[PDB]
Amino acid sequence: PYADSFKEFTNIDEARAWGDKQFAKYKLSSSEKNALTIYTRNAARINGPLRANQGNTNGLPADIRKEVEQIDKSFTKMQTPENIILFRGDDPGYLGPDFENTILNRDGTINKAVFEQVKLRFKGKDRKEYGYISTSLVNGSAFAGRPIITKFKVLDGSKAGYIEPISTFKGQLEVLLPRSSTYTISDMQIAPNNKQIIITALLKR
Repeated sequence: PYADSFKEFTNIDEARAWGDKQFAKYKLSSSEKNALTIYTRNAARINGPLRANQGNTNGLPADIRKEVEQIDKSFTKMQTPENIILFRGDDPGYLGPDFENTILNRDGTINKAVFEQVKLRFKGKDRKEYGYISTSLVNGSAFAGRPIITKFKVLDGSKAGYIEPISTFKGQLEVLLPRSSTYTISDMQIAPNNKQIIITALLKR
């Protein structure tokens, strides 16, 4: 199914219109919207505890737990209506402590010998993320200077919500993926500019 087509938005306005139309169709509850807004204000407040507890909600402080329950509930309403590509920018920390401080050369270029170790470790393997995954419909300026760009191939019907309208931030075309999402890193490449790693991820539906 990952060999099928995936819509990749490049036009900020077509993207914003499509997403705005999707968001209206979800009919989220006031409580779901509130929880999503809280998530956008400080995602790490929720993702951090999720990661520490490997998705075990019993280990979250009560307020965080309740917020996670509402966001999870919000996903019963949010699915993508078509195969789509979602983009995400990440810092080296995404690759783990073994690579966090070694993947970039002092000038910001990708350390090639280290990249080879990164590929070995991750390429062709599944990765499970315990926090929610924030993405964008567009590979925009919001990702300026991020050394890692992931392009997720998300299949029609997969839980995913265009949440940009209720975000505390602007012009980001934000799409959220459920917590405990699994994806296959199908490829990893160094960008032509030599300052970014591009990850091709196949999101498990």
